[PDB]
Amino acid sequence: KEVLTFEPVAQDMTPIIRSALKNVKDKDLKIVFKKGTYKFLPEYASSEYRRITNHGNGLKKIAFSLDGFDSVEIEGAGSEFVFHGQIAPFEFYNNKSVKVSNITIDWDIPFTFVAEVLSVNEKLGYRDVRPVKGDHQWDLKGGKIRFPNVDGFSYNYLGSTLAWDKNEKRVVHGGIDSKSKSDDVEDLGNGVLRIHERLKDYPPVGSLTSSKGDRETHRYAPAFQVKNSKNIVFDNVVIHHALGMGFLFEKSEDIQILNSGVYLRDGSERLISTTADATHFANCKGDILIENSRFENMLDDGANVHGTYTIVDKIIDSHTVMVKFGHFEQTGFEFTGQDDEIWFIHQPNTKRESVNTVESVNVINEAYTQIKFKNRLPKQLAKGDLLENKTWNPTFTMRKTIIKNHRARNVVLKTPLKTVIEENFFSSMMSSILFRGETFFWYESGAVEDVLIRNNTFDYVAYAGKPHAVLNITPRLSKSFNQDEIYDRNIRFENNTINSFGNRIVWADRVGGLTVSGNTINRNINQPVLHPDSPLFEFVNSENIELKNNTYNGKVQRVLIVDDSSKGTLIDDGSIK
Amino acid sequence: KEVLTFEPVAQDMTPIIRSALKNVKDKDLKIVFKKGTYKFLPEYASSEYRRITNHGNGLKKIAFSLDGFDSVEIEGAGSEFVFHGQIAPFEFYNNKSVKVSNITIDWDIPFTFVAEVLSVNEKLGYRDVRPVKGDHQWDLKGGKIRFPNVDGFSYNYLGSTLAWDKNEKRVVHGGIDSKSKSDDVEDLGNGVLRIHERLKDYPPVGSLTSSKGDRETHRYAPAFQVKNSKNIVFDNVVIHHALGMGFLFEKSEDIQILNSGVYLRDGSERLISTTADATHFANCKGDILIENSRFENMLDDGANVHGTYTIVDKIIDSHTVMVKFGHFEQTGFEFTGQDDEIWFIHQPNTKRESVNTVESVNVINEAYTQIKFKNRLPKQLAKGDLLENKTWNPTFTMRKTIIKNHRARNVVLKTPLKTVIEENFFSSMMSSILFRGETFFWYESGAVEDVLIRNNTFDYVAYAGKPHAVLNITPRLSKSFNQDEIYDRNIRFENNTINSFGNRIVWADRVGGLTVSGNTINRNINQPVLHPDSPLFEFVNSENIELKNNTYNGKVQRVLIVDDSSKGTLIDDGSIK
Ligand SMILES: O=S(=O)(O)OC[C@H]1O[C@@H](O)[C@H](O)[C@@H](O)[C@H]1O
Ligand SMILES: O=S(=O)(O)OC[C@H]1O[C@@H](O)[C@H](O)[C@@H](O)[C@H]1O
Ligand SMILES: O=S(=O)(O)OC[C@H]1O[C@@H](O)[C@H](O)[C@@H](O)[C@H]1O
Ligand SMILES: O=S(=O)(O)OC[C@H]1O[C@@H](O)[C@H](O)[C@@H](O)[C@H]1O
Ligand SMILES: O=S(=O)(O)OC[C@H]1O[C@H](O)[C@H](O)[C@@H](O)[C@H]1O
Ligand SMILES: O=S(=O)(O)OC[C@H]1O[C@H](O)[C@H](O)[C@@H](O)[C@H]1O
Ligand SMILES: [Ca+2]
Ligand SMILES: [Ca+2]
Ligand SMILES: [Cl-]
Ligand SMILES: [Cl-]
Ligand SMILES: [Cl-]
Ligand SMILES: [Cl-]
Ligand SMILES: [Cl-]
Ligand SMILES: [Cl-]
Ligand SMILES: [Cl-]
Ligand SMILES: [Cl-]
Ligand SMILES: [Cl-]
Repeated sequence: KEVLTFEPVAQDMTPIIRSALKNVKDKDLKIVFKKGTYKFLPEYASSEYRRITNHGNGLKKIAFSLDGFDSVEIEGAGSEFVFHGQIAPFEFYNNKSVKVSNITIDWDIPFTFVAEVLSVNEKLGYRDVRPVKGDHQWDLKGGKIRFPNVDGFSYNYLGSTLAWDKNEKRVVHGGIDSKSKSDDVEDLGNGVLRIHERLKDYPPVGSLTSSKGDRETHRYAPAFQVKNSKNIVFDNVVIHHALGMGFLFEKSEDIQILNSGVYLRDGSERLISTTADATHFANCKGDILIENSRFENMLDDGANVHGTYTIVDKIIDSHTVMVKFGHFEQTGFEFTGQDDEIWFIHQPNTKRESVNTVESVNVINEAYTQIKFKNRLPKQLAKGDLLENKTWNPTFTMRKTIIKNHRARNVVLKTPLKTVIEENFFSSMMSSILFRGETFFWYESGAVEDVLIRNNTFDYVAYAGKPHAVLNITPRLSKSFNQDEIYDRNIRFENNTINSFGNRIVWADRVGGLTVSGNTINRNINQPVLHPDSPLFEFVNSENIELKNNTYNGKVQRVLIVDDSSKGTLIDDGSIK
Repeated sequence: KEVLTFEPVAQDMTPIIRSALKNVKDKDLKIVFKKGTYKFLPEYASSEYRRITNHGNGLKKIAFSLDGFDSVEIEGAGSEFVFHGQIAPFEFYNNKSVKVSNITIDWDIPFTFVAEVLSVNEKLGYRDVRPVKGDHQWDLKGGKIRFPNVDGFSYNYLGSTLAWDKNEKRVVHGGIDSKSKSDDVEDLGNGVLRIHERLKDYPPVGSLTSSKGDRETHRYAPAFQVKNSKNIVFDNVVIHHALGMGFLFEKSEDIQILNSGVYLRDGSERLISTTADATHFANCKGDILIENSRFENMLDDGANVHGTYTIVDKIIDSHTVMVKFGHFEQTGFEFTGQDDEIWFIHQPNTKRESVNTVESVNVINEAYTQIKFKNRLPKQLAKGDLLENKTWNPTFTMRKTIIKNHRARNVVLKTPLKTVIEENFFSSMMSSILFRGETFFWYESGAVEDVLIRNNTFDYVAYAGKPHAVLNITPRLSKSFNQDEIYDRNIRFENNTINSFGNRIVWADRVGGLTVSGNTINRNINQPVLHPDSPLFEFVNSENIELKNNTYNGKVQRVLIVDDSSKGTLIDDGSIK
């Protein structure tokens, strides 16, 4: 067992870490840092071609690459790690045990453009904005904005842009994503820019807008990528920025994120923490626990636990099928391997039909995978059918955790195994708890079968411009499949408190077995309804729904919309009427 | 020794080759095709991250990847291989012997946009063009041209654009490169498009323009990439298209290109053959022979034999130095290795100062290489000095070859070893025989020391809109170095015939030992002089130049310009007065 110790010796710690990690030989490593501030530049970092699910693949500069250990552990002792430019801070591949603790991650210059809206001229199609300085960086050239200008890198456009409350640093009431692609930007002097372009949705005067650049390059790497690993514990790890997601796990098992978080630095002038998901779990297995953590100000969801749907491309022989990934940021994924159990899904029926066990895999390229199964394939397997990995699904628990003031859904749940969401505090621009099995664009699997959402506080939820709900069960399945079959099952939503401004509470589509019980809804938020006459509850194409012992306080609101087939099995004790 | 034989079995030969080549196990392989037309798609091709000098690195789809053979041979028996989309047709890595023969290479849809210029409006900034159809592909979407729209790929803009003579399929007289970046293209009906943008140089009406797309993605891969191989023979191999160079060799030894070529298919509607260099030799050694070949209609040089200049970044210790690549398409190059001899060049002096021998190499990333030498480094080695690889330089012979009707220089010569250019037919838009050691942008090495250019025919040379010459000796060295030191040496230009229209014959800068003798210049080409009062010969900052027994026939032309220091050692027998 090797033990490496480090101190803040050089202005760029990357070469020192790079050299030490290269000479490691033992399969058990522990790295200790003396409490201090360490800066890492990518210039002299190791570079490898990497495959990163739900990010862009490519050549990456990597600061910490820990591959193949029996156990590897990083003790930050409260240090702060400052990164620079396009770099992947941490990669843990192929480790039988991983622990990182007591560390703060941040960048020296964020990959964002943040500006206060001074005025909007919709008639002439421009807006005037004052860019936030702090440690943001940008300039003008060619009549357009360039940012962040780090190591010679600049985005082409501001890209997808969102309006935030300047004081609360949360998304504005009614906020809608707006794509900025302006070729015409003037310096008006005194630090004011005039951005010429017509927008479908302009930002409100006085708000701060965020921009994270071009869709095709701004998912560079998460702060942590864990691949093919086991027994992973993050403890007192705080992320202030990343060029992608915060904690990303692929094909890994038994994960704990404890007393950790993704949020803004107290007193800073930052608006965005991670530019994508705070936490993300792609085809993991074993157990996942998020406890005592805090996720704020990301530009995407707080958590997404899900697997991959691959698409049957052709049948090779009686035991061998070739599948394809469906979304461009899934290519390069390690879908399966020897001894995995796999579900077959046959058009046009959305359900898991049968199970088989993988004998071997021939990865053809990053898009196509040839899988040979131990048992004969189903006779009805056809091109366009789906494979879902059955082995690589986790149990999932989130408790005593805060998720608020960010862009997107708080919690996105797609595992078929036991899921517990309890004793959390939630506040979400979009839906708070969202279910979306997806075979249309994202190809993310996860018809659920056992989910308990209880004793949480939902405060200020679903204030986006587009319609959302506190609990939103909404699969989006390819038109090659029937659109009215039961998908998710056995969801319980018990004893939560919802502070509301008139938003939807539950929207359920194709759920079989949904209990909404013991909840208190407090219409006590002074903000305007953005979708008039939205019911508290709406159910379409579902079965065995029960409303029980809920309470509504405040100005009246439409309670129920239910279609005829769901009404047939709706138990409703009239708790709210 | 394995022998694989194939026949035109399926619409897509890629899977059959992929599977067969994956199961080869002997170190001696021969692949035989029955004479026919074979088509290869990238969809199911193997994908690997590849490093390709003077191209862009990244994930490549690869049809033939032959790695590590004692001997590998491909016998095409006159077959035609048709490729499709973004694919690398052939890769030969780490092979002790390579032979390819009797094969024609082409694409089903070229990655070019070609159009006849119908009208130009310089006041309003537009041009009307009719796209050539043939097997070109393109459309309009978002108000601009998309091409080639193959497997979902399209360039952003037309990119680097050049005008050609419709009937000769060569660059127009006075042709100049023009960047096309037009956001506004409309269909005027009748197969005519209007391209809105202001150009510094407009194409002439009646000319065909070629466009090859965005600078940053159009160097995808050469038709052939040969890396770390030796004893390589191409014989009767013809290339009609590639997404890059035709024959590219890196760190390879003893190469012959015999009875081969890069040119347009007779009777086709193509204008461009390869979108980059026909042949290219990056830090090869041993001998290179090009004989009885034919290179036409490329969008870059016919041949460039050259090495790499790396830049000293850091002195690590008494024996170890870290260098950096200078041009962005050189990163990932394999600069050196154990037992290589290396030249050191110390600012501000351009000359090779001392030699050392490499003990080991520690590749840090694609930009930075750490080199440990067997002997102590020079005391005066400093950041910004250069290393040149001394071992990896070849002898070079081109004979009985035709190079004409393409964009750029015919032959670019940067090896220090014996070079012979004889009995060829050259016609060139730019300079025909060009010398450019380059430590400013391209970082390409070789001050030459022994070059013989004799018994060639130069017919219609240097008709570009910018000034060039039949023989052009023009280093381009960083301002960190003295700008008036002798660089190239011992160049002889003997017994050639030049049909001229008034162009320069010799422009020489910083040569020591130049002989121009026995040449016949016939002013017999009916084309306008574009650079008036250009002398036949011009020498600056050179030594030991001799004009001897030359003859000029036709309308009078200024003969000589020479600075005072070159005049001091110029021998001129007045044969051209
Ligand atoms: O993101 S991954 O592609 O899985 O990275 C792991 C791989 O990195 C690649 O760059 C290497 O060439 C492979 O040997 C392998 O180690
Ligand atoms: O990550 S994004 O760039 O916003 O993805 C864009 C996509 O969003 C999806 O919800 C739509 O179904 C797609 O048709 C596409 O518009
Ligand atoms: O262009 S090169 O980088 O030299 O290619 C050779 C390499 O390809 C990479 O994709 C592999 O991970 C390496 O194992 C090696 O095979
Ligand atoms: O082939 S290209 O890469 O588009 O050429 C662009 C380059 O041309 C060179 O001659 C210039 O000196 C460089 O400064 C650079 O602009
Ligand atoms: O189908 S979903 O509506 O849940 O969207 C899936 C999508 O959610 C987030 O945008 C992530 O950043 C993406 O990588 C992807 O997981
Ligand atoms: O310094 S030079 O003027 O000879 O230019 C070097 C340059 O020449 C061609 O453009 C090649 O395609 C490039 O890869 C590069 O070799
Ligand atoms: Ca990816
Ligand atoms: Ca390259
Ligand atoms: Cl190292
Ligand atoms: Cl900077
Ligand atoms: Cl920010
Ligand atoms: Cl692929
Ligand atoms: Cl219904
Ligand atoms: Cl295969
Ligand atoms: Cl196509
Ligand atoms: Cl063409
Ligand atoms: Cl690099």
